[PDB]
Amino acid sequence: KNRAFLKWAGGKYPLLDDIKRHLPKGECLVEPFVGAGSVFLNTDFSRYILADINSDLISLYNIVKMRTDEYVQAARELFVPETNCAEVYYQFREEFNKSQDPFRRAVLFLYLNRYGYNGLCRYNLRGEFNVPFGRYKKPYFPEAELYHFAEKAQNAFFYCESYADSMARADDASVVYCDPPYAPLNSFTLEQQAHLAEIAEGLVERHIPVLISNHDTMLTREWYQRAKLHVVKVDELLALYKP
Ligand SMILES: Nc1ncnc2c1ncn2[C@@H]1O[C@H](CSCC[C@H](N)C(=O)O)[C@@H](O)[C@H]1O
Repeated sequence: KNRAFLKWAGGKYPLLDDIKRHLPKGECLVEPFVGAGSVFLNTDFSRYILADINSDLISLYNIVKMRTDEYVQAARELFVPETNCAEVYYQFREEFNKSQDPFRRAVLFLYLNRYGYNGLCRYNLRGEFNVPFGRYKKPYFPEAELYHFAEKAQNAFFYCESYADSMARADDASVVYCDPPYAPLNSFTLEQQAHLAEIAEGLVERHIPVLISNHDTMLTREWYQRAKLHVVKVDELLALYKP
C-alpha cells in the first residue's frame, strides 16, 4: 500500500482491499470526494479526475503535481526542530490564515496537517483554519509519499467543485468511486446524502458504473436501495451500481 502524504479524517486504507474488490474496471476513475487519495494512489487507472469541495486541498494537489521539486524543498524546511513547539505552530497557522499566496499556503498547509491536533482540517465561522497544536513528539515529513503522489498525479486532473459537478464529467469509459462524509451513526447534509445516490442512479442508466462507501445504517440502506449492497465487518457498507 502507498500511504497518502496527508493525514485525512476517516482513513480509506482501513477498507482499501474491499474497495478494489468491487471497483469496476475502466479507463478513467472519478472521485467526487478525492480526500487524501488512498484509492487513487492504490489503483492503476489510465486517467483520473479527482475533485473535492476543499479549495486548499486541491490547490495543494495541483501544486504538488506541477511544481513537485520546488515544493518538497519549501515544505521540508518547516519540518526542522526549530518549528516544533506550540509557540511556532500558532505563528505558522496565523501566517497561513492571512496568506494570499497559493504556494506559501500549500507549504504551511502540510506543516499544519502534520503538526496539528489529530491531523484535523477544520475551519471556524470566519473561514480560518482553527485546529490546535497536536503536541506530537516527532512529526514525519512524507517526502517519499509526496513524490509518489506527484508521479501518479501526472495522469490525474484536480478540480475544486461539489460532488454533482464532478460526477457530471464521467463518460462511457469512466468509473465513479464515492467516499462522502459518513452518515449519521456548512456541512454535508442528509439531503445531499440522498442527492448523491439519486445521481448514482442517473449515471448507472447511462451505463456508467458507480461505487459508494459509507457506514451501514437504516439511512444508507434506504438511499442506496437501488444498488447491489455488500456489508463489511458500526459496520461498513459498499453500494455498487453496475450497468
Ligand atoms: N459537496 C461536496 N462535494 C465534494 N466534496 C465534498 C463535499 N462535502 C464535503 N466534501 C469533501 O469530502 C471529503 C470526504 S473525505 C473521506 C471521508 C470519510 N470516509 C469520513 O466520513 O470521515 C472531504 O475531503 C471534503 O472536503
